[PDB]
Amino acid sequence: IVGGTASVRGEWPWQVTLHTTSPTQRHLCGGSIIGNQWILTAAHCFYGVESPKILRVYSGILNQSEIKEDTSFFGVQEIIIHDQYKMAESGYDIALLKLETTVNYTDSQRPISLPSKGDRNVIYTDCWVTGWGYRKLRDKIQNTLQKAKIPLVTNEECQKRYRGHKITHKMICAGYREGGKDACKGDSGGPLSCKHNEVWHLVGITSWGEGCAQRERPGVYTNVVEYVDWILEKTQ
Ligand SMILES: [O-][n+]1cc(-c2c(-n3cnnn3)ccc(Cl)c2F)ccc1[C@@H](CC1CC1)n1cc(-c2c(F)cncc2Cl)cn1
Repeated sequence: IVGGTASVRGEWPWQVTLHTTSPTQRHLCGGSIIGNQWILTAAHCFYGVESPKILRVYSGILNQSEIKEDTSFFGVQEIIIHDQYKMAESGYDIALLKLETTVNYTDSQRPISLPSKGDRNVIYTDCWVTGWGYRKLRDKIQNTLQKAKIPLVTNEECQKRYRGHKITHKMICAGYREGGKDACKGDSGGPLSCKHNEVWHLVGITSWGEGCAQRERPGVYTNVVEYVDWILEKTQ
């Protein structure tokens, strides 16, 4: 996260850190708890992941340094990538992780709601991006989960900033015209979380952008409301 600040324990309890263990253990992507056995993340995360065997899902983590050899994690039973996914910039950047067992929800590990049926024309004005990613283009993965408030951009404006890409209704963009706050390397797969009527909704999945927090180059997120039917089909 560029231009963000440290979170405190329990502040984003749907946020998980997805680790790979091949050839060594490290943070790979963010993700969001959406059900007791379900994580929503980005399809692009699994480029070069040979199978679910090497994945570990950690919940309730504030600092990456908390994770040691006896820290409990969830195994991944299945990776479900959208059938039309080809590359992040061309959309369909969405994946479900089915966990091997059910998360018991606690103060540190909680689900986030999907965008609600009948909220298609809500204007979300309280949106946040969170993650352990770089604070700038050439940086490092952060120990403490970071947060930043970022405004949504219309798809019309976003397309004008990305005339070499097809910005579709299945994407949502977010960023300041002057730049300075954005996701960056290591944040992808995590949530764009928006609060409406004091309930948090998983509005976006951190996906791609040109650079990090550059002027007039918003971050691009998978528009989760356009995939609710797909999510419900796979999770039922
Ligand atoms: O995370 N992430 C974020 C953006 C992004 C950008 N960026 C544009 N240029 N950089 N970021 C801008 C806006 C938005 Cl919304 C974005 F989602 C683009 C790509 C990525 C991911 C893909 C990769 C998982 C498949 N990634 C993670 C690392 C990485 C690393 F480098 C060092 N150690 C550990 C890690 Cl996991 C590198 N890439």
